[PDB]
Amino acid sequence: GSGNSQPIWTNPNAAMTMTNNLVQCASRSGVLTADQMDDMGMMADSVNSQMQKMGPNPPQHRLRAMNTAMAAEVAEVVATSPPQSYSAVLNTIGACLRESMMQATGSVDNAFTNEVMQLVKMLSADSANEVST
Repeated sequence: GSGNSQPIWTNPNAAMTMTNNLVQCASRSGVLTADQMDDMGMMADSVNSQMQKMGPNPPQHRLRAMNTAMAAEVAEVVATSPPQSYSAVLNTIGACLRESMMQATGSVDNAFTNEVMQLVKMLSADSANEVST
């Protein structure tokens, strides 16, 4: 019996690993602000809270929502960026997220990093085009 969509959300310790690695990576980027690096902290806090609400043996119907949940909360950090710094901030997220994925246990699959990246950008790019900064 095989055929279950188990990417990386298959172990609390594992999933929380990549989440922390993301924060630690971006905190040492030199790109983010003092606010943004702390904003990611409360973001990660939110992740492990809802990750425990995922359930034993994470069902894929939760996983298909969780990637969007993360993305939406990561988008907050990026939405705090001006158009000048946006690209550098996004670059950090897009890179560290991939790194953190494999540094957890489940390697870095393109699909998950794709969903996250796509959604983060889409949920972050709102009217950040014309501005005094």
